[PDB]
Amino acid sequence: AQNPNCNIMIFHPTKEEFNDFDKYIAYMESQGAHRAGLAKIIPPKEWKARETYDNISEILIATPLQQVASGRAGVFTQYHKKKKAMTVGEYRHLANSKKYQTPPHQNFEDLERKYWKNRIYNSPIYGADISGSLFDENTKQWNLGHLGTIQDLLEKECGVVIEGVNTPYLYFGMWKTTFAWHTEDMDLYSINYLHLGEPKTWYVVPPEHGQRLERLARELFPGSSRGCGAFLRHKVALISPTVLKENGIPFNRITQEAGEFMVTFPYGYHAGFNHGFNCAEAINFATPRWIDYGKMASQCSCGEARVTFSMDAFVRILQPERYDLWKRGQD
Ligand SMILES: O=C(O)CNC(=O)C(=O)O
Ligand code: NI
Ligand SMILES: [Zn+2]
Repeated sequence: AQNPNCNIMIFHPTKEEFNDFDKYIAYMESQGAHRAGLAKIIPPKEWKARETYDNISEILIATPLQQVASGRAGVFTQYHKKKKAMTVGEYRHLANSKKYQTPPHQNFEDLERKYWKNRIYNSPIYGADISGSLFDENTKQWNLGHLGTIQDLLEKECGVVIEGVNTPYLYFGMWKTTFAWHTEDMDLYSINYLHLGEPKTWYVVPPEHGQRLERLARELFPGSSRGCGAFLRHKVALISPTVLKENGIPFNRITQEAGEFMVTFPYGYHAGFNHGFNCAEAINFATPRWIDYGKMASQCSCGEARVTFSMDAFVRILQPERYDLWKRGQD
């Protein structure tokens, strides 16, 4: 078996290899990449997402989110407080202000130490889940707005025709902005391109060990666990690498820099944080190997994990026994 220790693999496709997206995902998996839950893909030197980012300040962040933490430094939840709308230009200025800017630091490791020591004492503001794309329409390779759709994948694999669309989302981050431990909706893949700015550090649990993380989460957030059997779908819980190590949870970490793609694989739990002002684009996607994961994905029915209407068809077709209960949670 390839990659038995479930290490995060890094790929350097040639421009020829970068033509066929599906084929390269399958190639990465043939090398065991999926066992980590996360892979990095560095595009060939000839590739670019767009000409410049010189004209993006007028994008609107309609609902910036202030991420307010509760708990202890290594075990906390965060809730999102809605703030007034601001442009990306205004957001960038805010990110770079004395209140929110990245502190002096020696290297990525020093900054990581500072993040886990001090995150809970600040409330950074995130621009998340903004529908849109920053890929040039003429970018033909790994353009996250031009991928084959999950609906078409399901149709190709299972013969079912369903409603729904899936399009990319933009994320504007600043120092300490945080993404909580989660897998994707329906345990889909995700792909994330860091367009511009400071890095993003990722933590990931191998899919074959995801239930170990779930069991620890239930112990660490006991009230949340009683409220919902799948409460990590609420995307509010953080657990530090120190606490993961203390509890023997297998995981890996890696830092993504501007110009790099990350792919998360079905049922690969991940979390992380931004180093400073940046902009990422991400979208969910599927492959034939995903279908089994979609069938088995655990659902939140408590009402906290409201999702896109695109997910209705996924649950309806792949999980008909769970559909009624889940739909009650969505309404
Ligand atoms: O970048 C972020 O804030 C969160 N991204 C993801 O969880 C992802 O790409 O799957
Ligand atoms: Ni994700
Ligand atoms: Zn729930």
